[PDB]
Amino acid sequence: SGSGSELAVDLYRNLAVTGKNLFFSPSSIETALSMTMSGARNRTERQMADVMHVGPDAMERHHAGLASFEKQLESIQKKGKVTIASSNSIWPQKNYPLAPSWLAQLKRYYGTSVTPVDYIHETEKARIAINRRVEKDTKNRIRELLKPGILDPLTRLALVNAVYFKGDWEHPFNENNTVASPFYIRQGTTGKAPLMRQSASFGYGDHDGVQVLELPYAGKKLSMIVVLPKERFGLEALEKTLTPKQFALWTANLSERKIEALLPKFRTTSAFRLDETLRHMGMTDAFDRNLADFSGMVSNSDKLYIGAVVHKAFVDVGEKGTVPVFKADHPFLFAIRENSTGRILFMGRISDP
Ligand SMILES: [Zn+2]
Ligand SMILES: [Zn+2]
Ligand SMILES: [Zn+2]
Ligand SMILES: [Zn+2]
Repeated sequence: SGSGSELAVDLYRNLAVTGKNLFFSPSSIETALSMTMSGARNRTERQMADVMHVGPDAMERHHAGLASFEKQLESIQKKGKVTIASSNSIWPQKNYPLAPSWLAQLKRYYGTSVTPVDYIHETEKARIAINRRVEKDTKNRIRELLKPGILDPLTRLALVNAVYFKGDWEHPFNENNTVASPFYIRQGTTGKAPLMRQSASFGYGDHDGVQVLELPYAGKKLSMIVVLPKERFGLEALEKTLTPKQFALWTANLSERKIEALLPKFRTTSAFRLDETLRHMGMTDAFDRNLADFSGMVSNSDKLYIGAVVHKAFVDVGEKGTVPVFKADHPFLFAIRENSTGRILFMGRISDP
């Protein structure tokens, strides 16, 4: 229940691996797929629409909603209390005439820069061109995103997106309260993480098998949602049951309450070639040269198909900012949510900080 939340949960369940951290942006993936879907036709388009849960007649509404979300993100970055270093771009093969209607559709709903590159003859300089745009967009935070081997002379279309995030809390942790503590990874394996501690008014929900804690970032326009299994190693069973409605229930029961919160500080990164994942989720024609219908992209019978989808996300969680116990010292799920729309900017899991 909520825009983009169904794709976010689907993505989460396809990307979470046991014993392994996770951090990704469902909204940036969705934006990249939606920019591409606007040029898809016939069965290619319907598969992508099904994957993103866009009902029929609802396509334009879907793009507009992502456009207005992007404007809300820009408005939040301007307050200076969070960092969202983002890059989201699409890279067609050079010298394929592109349809004006697609580019118009791209400018009115995304305002993105499409710079074609010659994969056939200049694969390596295409790799360098793509890596340099990402470095420029992310203020040098995401460097040499594409390694040699992703692109080849048979690539015709690449979706590249990356995001760096960190934010100031509304309620800062005092560093003098942070203590390196055991972090239980699995039954017989215990690690170490610095546990930040404070007692403050947080969004809080009690449920059958989890506690849920909402920690707002400064300004209260974004919030971190931490879903903490009550059983020490209960995350996996919880992820198995995870549905969009369940996640909506966890985020709809968040009234303010003073909570003694213990949250590890951590940095974590995920980098994904998402092609196979997206095939599993039902987006198959788009990656098949013999089947993809991207005729909405071209004006002169050229054949585009998705050859690579690359996503990298980085998060930094620390103390900086300005009763029940919530002690996140065992594997948990978390998400960063935009509070005006409810949209999920990031999801992740911490199994081994
Ligand atoms: Zn679904
Ligand atoms: Zn569904
Ligand atoms: Zn508060
Ligand atoms: Zn597979």
